[PDB]
Amino acid sequence: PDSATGPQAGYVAKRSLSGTKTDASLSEIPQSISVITRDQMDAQQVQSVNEALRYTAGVQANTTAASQRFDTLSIRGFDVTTGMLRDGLKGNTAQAWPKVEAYGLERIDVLKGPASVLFGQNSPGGVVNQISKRPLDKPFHEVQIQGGSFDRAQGQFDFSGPLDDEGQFLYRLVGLERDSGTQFDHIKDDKQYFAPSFTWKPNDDTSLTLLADYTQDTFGAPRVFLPAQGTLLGNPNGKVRHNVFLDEPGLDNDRTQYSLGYLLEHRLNDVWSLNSSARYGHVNLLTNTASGMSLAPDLRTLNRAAYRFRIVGDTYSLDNNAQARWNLGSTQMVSLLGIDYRRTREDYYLRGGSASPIDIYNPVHHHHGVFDPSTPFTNTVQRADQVGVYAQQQFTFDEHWVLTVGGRQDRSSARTDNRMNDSGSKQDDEKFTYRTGLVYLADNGLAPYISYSTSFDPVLGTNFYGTPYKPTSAKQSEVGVKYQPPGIDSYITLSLFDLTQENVLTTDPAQRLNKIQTGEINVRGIELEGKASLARGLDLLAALTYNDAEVSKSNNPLEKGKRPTDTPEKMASLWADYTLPEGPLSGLGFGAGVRYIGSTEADAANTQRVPSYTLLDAAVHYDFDKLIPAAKGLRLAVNATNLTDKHYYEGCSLTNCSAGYDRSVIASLRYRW
Repeated sequence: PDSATGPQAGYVAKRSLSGTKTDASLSEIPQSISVITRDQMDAQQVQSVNEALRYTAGVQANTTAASQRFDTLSIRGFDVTTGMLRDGLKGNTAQAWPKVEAYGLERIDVLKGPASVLFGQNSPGGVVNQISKRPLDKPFHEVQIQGGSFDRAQGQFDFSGPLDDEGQFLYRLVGLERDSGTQFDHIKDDKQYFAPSFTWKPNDDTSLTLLADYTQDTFGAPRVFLPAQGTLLGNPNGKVRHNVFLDEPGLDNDRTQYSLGYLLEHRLNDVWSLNSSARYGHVNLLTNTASGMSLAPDLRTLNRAAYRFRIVGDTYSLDNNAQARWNLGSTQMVSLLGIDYRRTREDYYLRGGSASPIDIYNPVHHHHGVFDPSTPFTNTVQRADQVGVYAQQQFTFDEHWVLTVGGRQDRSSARTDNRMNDSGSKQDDEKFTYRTGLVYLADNGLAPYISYSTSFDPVLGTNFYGTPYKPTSAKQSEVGVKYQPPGIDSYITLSLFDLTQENVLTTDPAQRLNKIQTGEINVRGIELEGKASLARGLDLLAALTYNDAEVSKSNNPLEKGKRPTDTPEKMASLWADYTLPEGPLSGLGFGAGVRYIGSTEADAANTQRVPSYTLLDAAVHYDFDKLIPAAKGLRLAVNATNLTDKHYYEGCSLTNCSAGYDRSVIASLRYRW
């Protein structure tokens, strides 16, 4: 076997624990599941989780250029920031979200559709499962340095191997530091990251891995205001520089985070296995901003305001399970029972004040100008206790049919108290979730599945007549066929699905200051997606996505509601990398990819379209080895995003647009021994 976790060459992963909480071939999994191999992440020099999801079907990379604080992305229509996982553990509070330095990962698993079945509360979208780099059993050493666009300068390392002669002791030090500017003025893109790790494996029964890390980054403010009137729409004052800086320079916009955790598997015999994961995770986010409120009557002056807010959150996440592999018939059984705590605390506060308005065309900033961010606003400490019990059984009937069944009970509780006025408030929810799925594994490699699963996310806080909101729910059907070609290293997935979210907060007609749970979002789509690492070291990928989205202000099947904002009908993408294997220029390589994103709708009402766009990507790269043999192990790699520098809008409201990624270059020198 290949590992469901450990490293691998090629673009084509063959198995994952993400879809099933057990070691499973991709065809065995009754959902639709994607694995982004490390290698691919490198042949594209990707630099952030969100950026590496750009070539995945039914997944869309909504984090904007100007504000890079989070890996904000969307699976099958829904934002999945409550769907993020590191090593199968959530590490996120209501407001405290974490950002994982993509260098630190060994692969990304993406499970499309509702998965509360295994992971508890979650967005309808799916789970992004960020699998950490873990201590390797044979030495491996990598240093690389890079430069590139916007005065970029970055250094990093990755060291592994045994400490002893058995491989009873294994380490891994990983580190990266970066000083970069970004296509905009006075916006930095800085990181520092270090992650020690350690695997003690006495024998083959017990295997315990230790996982620490500290990540300190800087980025720009959030809610970058660029007006529509001037970009997408007309403005009588003329077009606006798509990349204008309209906040104030030199304000604190950063965050520390760190975590320590362990992963322990342990065999008991031939049938029983116990499993435990848990991690402490801190996140200390700070933002100072002078963000744009609105454009004054003259369509030229931006009124603004001062804000400071520190969000601090601490996570204790813990997941224990036990697994059994027997046979009653000549029919292989796989059983699974588990428990799943989380406890969180989040320490919030917001402070407001005034901000000199600034001009859209002639921006001007200066200090000794007004910025006073001290009026208390909100101020919180919010504790949660989450617990799930889950189980699931898989049946493999005489080596061909995989039937998969499972469910989860969940308790979610959330004690929020106002330091502003010395009141407490408490919310308490429960839901059963579940999944049914059948797969037939044909001999010719084809493998059709059907399945149904549910999902739920709480809605925190109290409505208007002072009653707590209800959790949102999601149900999904999927037919789909996955494929393994005769004997080539390749994987194609075709999936068709209908996915629906219920109790979506709509604005109440009776009381214009109230939200009622009347709303449906419905999304039916197709996702064709394939990867191959071919015969002679050419790699490949394609991902197509058609999505029918329909917002339903309230259940009425003679409606025909509208598309939601910023959601594409089509998104396709392609990529090939290629290293020359012999002959004169042995070691020289090229890489190209085309990414496509379709029209969106600006306004809830669907009267205003936001331009489609296609972007090209490129790479040359050279391994010295043949040329200077004494420099064996060295690598020059140059990569371009948006090669042709199309200046596009990421998304538009009717108020404002988002500046798309202008052409960016990363060049690097990498050395290995």
